[PDB]
Amino acid sequence: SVLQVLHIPDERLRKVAKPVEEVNAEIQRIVDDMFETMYAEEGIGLAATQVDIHQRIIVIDVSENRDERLVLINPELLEKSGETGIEEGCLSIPEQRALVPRAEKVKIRALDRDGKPFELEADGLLAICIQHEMDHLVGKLFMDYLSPLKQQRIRQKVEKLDRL
Ligand SMILES: [Zn+2]
Repeated sequence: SVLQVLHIPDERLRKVAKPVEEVNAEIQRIVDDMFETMYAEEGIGLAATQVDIHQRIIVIDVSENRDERLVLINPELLEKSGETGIEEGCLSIPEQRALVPRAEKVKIRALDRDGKPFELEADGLLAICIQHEMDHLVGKLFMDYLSPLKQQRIRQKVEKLDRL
């Protein structure tokens, strides 16, 4: 069911997620509830923190359709390398796009929604995306890598839309 995605001025967005002790049916309900909200909100990746569930659960799908669903439960960063930047956005940060320093390649390990351990070697957009989401699980926002002046402007610009 489409859940409410928290927007910028919200401390809940700055909460560090607590691990999934056991991926059970309830967890799998969540995973699915997320993918719906991501598709509804028309996003490419979403972290549990943005919908208030404070656990290390991340859903992604960088494919054109709804084909390649990617589930990251308890992700662990194994490697990084290189640097790149995309003018990226966030569903919790309405309409504000910005370039941010990111790794070029990244190697992770996590559990799928079945609870099985897997390993990924994302590069390119998928890398940029996994990195962006994982930050969420530690309450870290992309706008955090900006100058205080820009954070102010962003935050400020976003608020007006929220009252509208
Ligand atoms: Zn985001």
